[PDB]
Amino acid sequence: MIEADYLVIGAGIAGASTGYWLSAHGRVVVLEREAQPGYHSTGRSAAHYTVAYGTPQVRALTAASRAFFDNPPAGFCEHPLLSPRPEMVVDFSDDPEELRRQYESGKALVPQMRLLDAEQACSIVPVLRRDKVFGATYDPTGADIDTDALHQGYLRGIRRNQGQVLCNHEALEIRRVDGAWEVRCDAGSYRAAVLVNAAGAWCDAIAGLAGVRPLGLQPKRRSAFIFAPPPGIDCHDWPMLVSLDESFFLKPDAGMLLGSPANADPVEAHDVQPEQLDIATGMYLIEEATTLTIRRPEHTWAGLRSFVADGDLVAGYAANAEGFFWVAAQGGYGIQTSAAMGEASAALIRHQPLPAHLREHGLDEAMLSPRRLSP
Ligand SMILES: Cc1cc2c(cc1C)N(C(=O)/C=C/CNC(=N)N)c1c([nH]c(=O)[nH]c1=O)N2C[C@H](O)[C@H](O)[C@H](O)COP(=O)(O)OP(=O)(O)OC[C@H]1O[C@@H](n2cnc3c(N)ncnc32)[C@H](O)[C@@H]1O
Repeated sequence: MIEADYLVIGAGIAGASTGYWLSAHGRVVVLEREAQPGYHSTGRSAAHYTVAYGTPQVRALTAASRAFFDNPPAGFCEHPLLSPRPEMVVDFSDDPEELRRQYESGKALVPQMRLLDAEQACSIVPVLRRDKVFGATYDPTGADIDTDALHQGYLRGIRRNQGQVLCNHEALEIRRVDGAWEVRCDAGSYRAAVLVNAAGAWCDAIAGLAGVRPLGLQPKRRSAFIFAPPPGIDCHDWPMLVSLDESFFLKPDAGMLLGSPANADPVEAHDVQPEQLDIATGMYLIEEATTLTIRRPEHTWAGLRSFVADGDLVAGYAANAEGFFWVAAQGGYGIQTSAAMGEASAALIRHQPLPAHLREHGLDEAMLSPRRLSP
């Protein structure tokens, strides 16, 4: 039996970021089912940072994370966590009212957002089919995230603060015993006053083991693939390209191109595989919008983006289940919100107010709380 101050289930970006901030204040033990910590959604993302994306709460958490990403503590990482990658959202269907709505809402949050005409969009990504382009928004502040450096920075930080990150430690039974949570794994048992449920698509499964009413979390499959660009064109500086209805996205990645149909097909929590239909649809949509020819993709995969009803993230104690803390519903935003989520969740776990720099971005405890959800 191992005793901790904070017992975290899940070592993805959610558990790693929360554990990182908690580890300055007490003993953190993170239990991870897989042999490695980033095998599920945290290892499967498009690795992009976009402020004007998601609900208002998501946008606030994303904006509030930028300070840490651009200036992490000494020793956190060897190289920058972000690299410049503007986002261009292109209207391919002739919907000027929607284009203007997105421009105005994005510009209110990102003053440098621009409205482009068709020629300006085609200048930036020359493979766009000019006949299909009706304008675009352009966000000069988008960035690519070095997700492995970020994730490993969080995990190493836990260990440097005398915490533990224990892989091959699936939580199998969870019980509140004598004022603390006790978790049984095949490889040992663990006890702590606080159980941090950071289990990704499995958060409601963890609540089920504990007898705690679940959130209603819905995992949703998104597939993606990498393909070769034509050898005679330099796409390495292209922005992240998205269609106005998020029917697809396309971004450069290590001399290749990363594409996706940006799907959200509801599925159960599992080790999700790409569906051939997902890949075919993404290929079709990119070829409809651009002059690219996509041969058989070099690599395809899928991951889970998990949401509650309102599309917002969840960080808070469960009502009437003392010490059970949700860090859940990261949706399509878990990487880009992770610094603010980790800092906010650690403060709330410790029953402290949210730090000033988070409240100034317009975050409060209530809009993170799970109590907002079910009747
Ligand atoms: C698939 C995917 C996902 C994303 C994306 C793409 C694709 C293709 N991107 C986008 O399309 C962006 C579109 C932009 N579009 C417009 N601009 N217009 C994206 C992104 N996000 C982000 O910011 N930027 C991105 O660019 N996403 C989302 C992030 O992928 C996601 O939100 C976080 O990764 C979630 O992280 P979590 O930490 O919640 O989840 P987890 O990594 O699965 O970890 C849980 C751990 O619990 C363990 N576990 C379970 N049960 C137990 C147990 N019993 N015992 C012990 N351990 C247990 C489990 O084994 C696992 O290890």
